[PDB]
Amino acid sequence: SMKVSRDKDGSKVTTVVATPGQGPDRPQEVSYTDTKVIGNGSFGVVYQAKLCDSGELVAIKKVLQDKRFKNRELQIMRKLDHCNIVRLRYFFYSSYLNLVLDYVPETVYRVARHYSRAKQTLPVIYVKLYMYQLFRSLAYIHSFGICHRDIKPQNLLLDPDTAVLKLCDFGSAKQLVRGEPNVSYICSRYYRAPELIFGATDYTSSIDVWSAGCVLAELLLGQPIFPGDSGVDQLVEIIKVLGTPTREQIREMNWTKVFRPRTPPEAIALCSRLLEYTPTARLTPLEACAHSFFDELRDPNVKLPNGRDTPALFNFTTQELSSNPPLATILIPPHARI
Repeated sequence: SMKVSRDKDGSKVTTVVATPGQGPDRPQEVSYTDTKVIGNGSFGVVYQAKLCDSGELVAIKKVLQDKRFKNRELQIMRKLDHCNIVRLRYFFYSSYLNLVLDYVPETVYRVARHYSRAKQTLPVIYVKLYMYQLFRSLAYIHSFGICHRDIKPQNLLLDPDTAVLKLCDFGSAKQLVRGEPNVSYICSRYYRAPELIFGATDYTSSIDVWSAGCVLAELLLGQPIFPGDSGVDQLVEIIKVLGTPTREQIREMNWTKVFRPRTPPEAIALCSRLLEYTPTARLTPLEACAHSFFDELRDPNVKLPNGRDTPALFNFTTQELSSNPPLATILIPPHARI
């Protein structure tokens, strides 16, 4: 269980025995301090803390664990190991369930909002950096047949200096199996795919791609691209830009004057190949990554305005490239093969 002592210069210490996020079940003594109720999601409470030894800042999502069954989020995160997904350091139980995750102060939402308020705009380099990493994180979890289902600016954590992004909050994630139906009320408003809006229950993990296209379009526009208090409204906006859907386009369900001027035409192109009525016509995460819009990232001389180097972007895995191995001829740039 957990033991809470107070030593080392007036400071409350919580000690508990938890289980490694990944790896073989081999319990350990984890001691943290400075626990502050930073977040209050819905399913439970989100705590922020400091590990006594490394001093690293972790996050603890305490949700009401039940014995009636396994915890899908825990299960899903228990099998994810990717440089673009929040890391599950440990997990343990309290009288209910606790998820000790990496802590990341900034989010795409907060950054995009900052610039949007200052009537300014984020340098495309970041747009490319962030979107790329998200597409990679999607190719990874998709490779396991897992759909996030709640891709939104707020679930995109990012380190301000390194510029590395990490997808978080898998509380809505589910492995999708053809044949099996799924609730169609799991996505965020401004990022729900038309199918979700049409109440389809046979949607594919490509709804994550639609959302991503929405994040991208939002980053370029300074505001959401398909807002609306209701579905009807949302569809209006979707139609205003994509055009009225054809009968086929619908069955499958269930630009140049949109973005500000002087805005790269590669970015506008990608958006269009991501936001398609036909779910099966949208690019796949790997195809999104190999889009020309991300060519700068492939350049060998590219760096952050910062002067620092870009985070790893080419250390792909067989797991990652499985959807289409041959895409590596574009994905992994020459200099990376030296």
